[PDB]
Amino acid sequence: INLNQIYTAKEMSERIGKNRNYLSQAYRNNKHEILKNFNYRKIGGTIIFSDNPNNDLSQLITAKEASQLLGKNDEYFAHIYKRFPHRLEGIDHIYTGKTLFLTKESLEVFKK
Ligand SMILES: [Br-]
Ligand SMILES: [Br-]
Ligand SMILES: [Pt+2]
Repeated sequence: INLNQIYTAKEMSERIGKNRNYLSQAYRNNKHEILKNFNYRKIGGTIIFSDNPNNDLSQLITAKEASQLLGKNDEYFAHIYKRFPHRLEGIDHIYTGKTLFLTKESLEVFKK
């Protein structure tokens, strides 16, 4: 997964020249004839898109889920990211749509 190619539905909507709510509308109103052309996935409360068809979005997990998997407070990774960002150097992550995301692989790297 290339985390430089990861956007919210609103940002992806602008990236394809449409109003900010275009993909959110397509999702809410089940316009699959539209949705089928995109690489996207529901991840937590965000619909995440990539303009790269090869990005495996199933690798992306919320920092909240990652925190819970480690047996920590929901805000464990969010807290560390805010105050001590160097701790996530070498750890694949992205903050977008006011949400921190890690990957399945980078969670494993973090544990080591
Ligand atoms: Br916090
Ligand atoms: Br905080
Ligand atoms: Pt905090």
